[PDB]
Amino acid sequence: SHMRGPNPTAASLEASAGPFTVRSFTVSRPSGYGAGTVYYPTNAGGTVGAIAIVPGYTARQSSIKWWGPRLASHGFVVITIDTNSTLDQPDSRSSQQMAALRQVASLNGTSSSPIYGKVDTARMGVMGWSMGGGGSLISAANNPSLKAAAPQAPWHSSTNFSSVTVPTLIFACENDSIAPVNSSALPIYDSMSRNAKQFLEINGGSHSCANSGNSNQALIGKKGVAWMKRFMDNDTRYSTFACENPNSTRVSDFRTANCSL
Repeated sequence: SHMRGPNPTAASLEASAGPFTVRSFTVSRPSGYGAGTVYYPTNAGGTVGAIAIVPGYTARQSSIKWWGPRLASHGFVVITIDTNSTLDQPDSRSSQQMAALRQVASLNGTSSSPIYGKVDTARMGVMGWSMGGGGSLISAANNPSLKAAAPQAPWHSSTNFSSVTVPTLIFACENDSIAPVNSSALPIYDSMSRNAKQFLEINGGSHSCANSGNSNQALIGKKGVAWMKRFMDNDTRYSTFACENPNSTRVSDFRTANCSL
């Protein structure tokens, strides 16, 4: 286990900001992806894990940026990327997501970089929106040593992610008409039999229901932070919040499996 920070509460995880000061920078020379912004804790008190976040088709860091400080303020290094092309497909997005985790591990060794020695490069996670969510699930299938995945409103050309052993939380948006839940997020969820998994559907949500500026940053943030802390840090203080079925009119559907209390 890698327990950092105080015992969480629902209200503290629903807050905009965790207990650590977040600083960030723009990656000078991106290696294998378009552009990156690294968010990191100054305060942590030990090495933190790293999470790479990828947007959807046509989209940029703006769509996913709110996760940077939301996670980093709880004890993570977060890299948000722009892809080489805004029109990159999920497999390319997965390659670039893993290239961003690689460059974070490089900057962990770069005496100049503000994140030298801050990363347990053995503790990494993947997130992303739509085709960047499908790319997160491809990253998890290809790299089972990843500790967690938390894609939002995912889309891929195949819904069969049966090889995934990585603890996977899928944020779904009930009224998604871009990647509908019944043909995308739910079949993807249903395919995984080998892992801790969870499915959280946002009541009334459009395809952007987990993007920067959304009307559920309390609940969605609580669940992303809790899932990453539980599985990236093996922090069982977070089992209650990671496995909980939220009592919320904001949630239209909840499913979970292999999520031990």
